Amino acid sequence: GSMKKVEAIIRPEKLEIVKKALSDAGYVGMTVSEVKGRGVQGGIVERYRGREYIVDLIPKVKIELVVKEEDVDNVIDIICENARTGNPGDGKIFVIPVERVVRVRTKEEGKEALLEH
Amino acid sequence: GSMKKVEAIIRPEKLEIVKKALSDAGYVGMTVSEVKGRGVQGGIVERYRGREYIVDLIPKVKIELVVKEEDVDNVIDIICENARTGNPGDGKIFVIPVERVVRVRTKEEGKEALLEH
Amino acid sequence: GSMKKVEAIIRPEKLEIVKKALSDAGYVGMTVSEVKGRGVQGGIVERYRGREYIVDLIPKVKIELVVKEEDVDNVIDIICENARTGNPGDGKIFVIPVERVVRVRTKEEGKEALLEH
Ligand SMILES: Nc1ncnc2c1ncn2[C@@H]1O[C@H](COP(=O)(O)OP(=O)(O)OP(=O)(O)O)[C@@H](O)[C@H]1O
Ligand SMILES: Nc1ncnc2c1ncn2[C@@H]1O[C@H](COP(=O)(O)OP(=O)(O)OP(=O)(O)O)[C@@H](O)[C@H]1O
Ligand SMILES: Nc1ncnc2c1ncn2[C@@H]1O[C@H](COP(=O)(O)OP(=O)(O)OP(=O)(O)O)[C@@H](O)[C@H]1O
Ligand SMILES: [Cl-]
Ligand SMILES: [Cl-]
Ligand SMILES: [Cl-]
Ligand SMILES: [Cl-]
Ligand SMILES: [Mg+2]
Ligand SMILES: [Mg+2]
Ligand SMILES: [Mg+2]
Repeated sequence: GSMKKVEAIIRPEKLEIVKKALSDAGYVGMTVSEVKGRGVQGGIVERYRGREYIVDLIPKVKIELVVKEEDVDNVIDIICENARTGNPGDGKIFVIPVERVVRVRTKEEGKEALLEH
Repeated sequence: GSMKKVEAIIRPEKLEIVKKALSDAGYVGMTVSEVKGRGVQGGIVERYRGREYIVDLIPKVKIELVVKEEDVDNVIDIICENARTGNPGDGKIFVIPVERVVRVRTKEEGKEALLEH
Repeated sequence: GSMKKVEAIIRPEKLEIVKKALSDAGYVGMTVSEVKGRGVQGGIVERYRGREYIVDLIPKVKIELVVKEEDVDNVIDIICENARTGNPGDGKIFVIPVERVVRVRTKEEGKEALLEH
């Protein structure tokens, strides 16, 4: 059993609901960073606070959740269901392998470093 | 696949040139974060906005681009050519495996999640 | 052999002592970011500046160091020794594979891109 990092870039105003939904499902641990970004070119022009970010990078938030591999699909599904709005700019999710996890306080590793105690 | 995350740490004043050159080559999707860092020991001491940084962490920008593996060399070439100044502190690039990519709005995955409209 | 990213999330007040202990041991290259986070549910409720945090995320610092795989254990040891306090919230470390490293100034790839010249 391996571990994975789910790295989701989502709208800043979706952070609270996504983190509630993840938490309600038992995926509590997460790290969040303020970022700016753009997605693919073309199609409907992205709007943020009232029509149009044609050239500049748009505020987003990055959520990183390290989970057991078997939980990745669950986590992605919860993020997409709760983050989406139907407009361009809703977000993108990347899954990255994590070879080791260590809890700083105790030097526990692996599965136990991810478990409620 | 496969997909890769190109994570480049560059000078803050090189964001605009690098973003434009990447865009002009088709690499539009990107996530940008403000960071501070140090590189290897040695090199002329870095100044930044008038202040010398003999020991302290220096402002940088992190750019993250998830791309098809076959595009990584092109992305690297573009970043190096446009980010460089010839002085120590120009940056460093890390290539990290990505096992899955999902577009939030549509649940599209893989190559389709990187494709332009 | 291979290269790894050590991604450590620690308390903001521990940045100074942890970075100095790393650089004293030769692990000078690092990228630092401001983040917020939470760990696992249960047990003692995390406190920060005089209040409990449960729904709300707590300020942390992320330190990213790309090192040789054979340096990871020592890096993790230094971080844990210096970052720990024994209270909930001390931190978590993730080890992520890095397939390629490139120095922007020179285009050097691999082992040399982590070394003083
Ligand atoms: N290939 C990528 N690499 C890195 N970050 C990306 C990439 N694609 C998107 N992002 C990040 O995700 C954010 C949201 O992207 P966005 O929702 O516009 O994706 P999209 O692929 O254009 O899909 P949509 O058509 O739904 O907009 C961007 O602002 C950026 O921060
Ligand atoms: N091994 C590393 N791990 C994490 N981040 C690093 C590492 N090396 C460099 N960085 C980041 O890249 C930034 C730029 O590094 P820098 O350009 O000084 O690299 P260098 O290896 O010292 O090459 P140069 O000789 O051109 O200075 C740093 O300030 C830091 O943010
Ligand atoms: N599974 C995870 N995924 C992503 N980030 C995490 C995860 N768990 C913890 N973090 C990050 O590490 C920080 C510190 O977590 P914390 O020290 O509370 O871990 P813990 O597992 O609850 O251990 P402790 O019992 O020692 O508190 C969090 O605020 C968050 O930034
Ligand atoms: Cl000291
Ligand atoms: Cl290890
Ligand atoms: Cl990563
Ligand atoms: Cl280095
Ligand atoms: Mg888009
Ligand atoms: Mg340097
Ligand atoms: Mg905790």
